[PDB]
Parts: sequence; structure tokens; C-alpha cells
Amino acid sequence: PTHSALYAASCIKRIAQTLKLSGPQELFKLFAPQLLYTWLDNDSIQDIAYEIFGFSSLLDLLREAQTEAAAIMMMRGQEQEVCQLAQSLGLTPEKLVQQSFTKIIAYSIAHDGESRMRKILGKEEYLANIHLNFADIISTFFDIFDQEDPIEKAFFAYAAETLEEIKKLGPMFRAKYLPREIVHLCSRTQYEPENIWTPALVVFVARKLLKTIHPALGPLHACSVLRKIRVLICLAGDHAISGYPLEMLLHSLRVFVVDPECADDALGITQYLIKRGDEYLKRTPSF
Repeated sequence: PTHSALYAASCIKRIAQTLKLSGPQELFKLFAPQLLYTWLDNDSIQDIAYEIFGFSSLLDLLREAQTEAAAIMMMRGQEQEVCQLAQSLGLTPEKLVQQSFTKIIAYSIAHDGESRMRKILGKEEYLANIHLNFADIISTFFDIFDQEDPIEKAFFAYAAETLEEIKKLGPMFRAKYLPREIVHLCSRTQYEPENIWTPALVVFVARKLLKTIHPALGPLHACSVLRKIRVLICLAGDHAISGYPLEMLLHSLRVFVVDPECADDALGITQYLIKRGDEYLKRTPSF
């Protein structure tokens, strides 16, 4: 997508209706990234089909698609179109960019344009926004990174052996980026890019990864999310094998071990965690 508008509308209503989903808009909430990317590649947001994903408006479709659309525009570059989005909304481009700063930086760092963010906010405000949105940015970095060849890039001189052990037991951007990406963001805050893996951040990112999976989204999603979790566990190192992170990971990886699709990934991570956290599991026999 004239009748094709109405037919696609009824089809999406039936898809999200017979899948334990709320409505058609809650089916756009799951797929807006890919649709918006592939469509805004060569088109403009203002002429999109607000009749699929029943919205009854374009200013209704926008009060949800600010973040993805704005971040993708600023990923490729449509400055006048970001300004047009902002005009249509009611908010000037500046407070808009202040609303969706996290995804903007996630994509931009992935697609390398941050200087273009400095030229609209400033050079003492942009850094305050990076300080305010650090963990959300790392979470959005683990969302979009594609699992291609992480061990090759690792040698970050400890992730390689760790991922090798966990493999011996049992918008998309390439894995080769992932370390350097983090570095480039963390060379503008105070916290050094080397060692930023306190347990709060670890549990944050891991819960994000798990929440990403979904029952309606397929049993092929899960094994990719699991590979990325293995990357997080090998990278975090010694904070994800002791304390509450250990308990929290053992739980969900158990749930992935009873999945008949792939119990090759989760059995390995589980062996590694149980074996390495022996000094801790002897203090908590009730768990």
C-alpha cells in the first residue's frame, strides 16, 4: 500500500487481534524501527499511510513515532525534515532532540554526526545530556548490534577468551564495532571507557535484552538475543558471575534451557556461571 489501504488495515487488525495483542497500534509499536527505516530511506514521513495501523491521524502516528523517525533522519540526514517534524508536532527542533537524545546518539555512533547534535544543543549541554543518558545509551547499543564476529574484534582483551570458553562448553550494525562504539561515547564523560560494569548496569542491560524477546515475535529471535547475552556476560566479566547478577542470570538462562529450539547456547552459559561462581554459591545454599 484505492482499496489496498482498507484491505491492509483489516489484515493488520486481524493479525494483532488474533495474537493476544491489544490492537493494531500495538503492532506498530513492535515494528516501527524496521518500517520507518526501510521507508524513510527514500521518502518523507509526512506522506506515510496512517490508515494501516489504525491511527485516524498523522499527528497521532507521530506522537508515538518521534523517537525512531527523528533518530533515523539524524542517522542519514534530513535536517529540514526533522525541522518539519518538529513544526508539525508543536515542539521546536531543539526540545525535540532533547526528547529523543538517547536513540539519536545510539544510531549516530553506530553509523560512524554527533557534531550536528553539538551545533543544535551546545557544547556544555550536549555533554550534560550524555551524562543523563549513559546507561540508556549503552542499552541501545546492545539492542542494535548485529552478531557477526565479536571474538575477532575482542582481541577488551578478556572478552575473547571468555566468549571462547562459553562457546567451548556448549537498523543493524556489525559486531566488529561494539567495543570501539562504547569507547567513543565514554571518552566524553568522566567514567572511563575501560571499566564501567557495576551490577546495576549489568542487570539493566540484561533485562533489556530479555524483555526484547516476545511470544508473538518468534522462536528464532530468542537464539539471537541469547548470543548477545553471552557477549554481555563475557564482556562484563567478574560482576556478572557474583552477587545478585549471578542469581538473576541463572534464572532466565534456565528458561532458555528448556526451549527445544536451541539448548546449546544456554547450557553452556549455565555451566560457565555455575562453575565460576562456586565461591559464591557456597554462601547462599538457600538459592
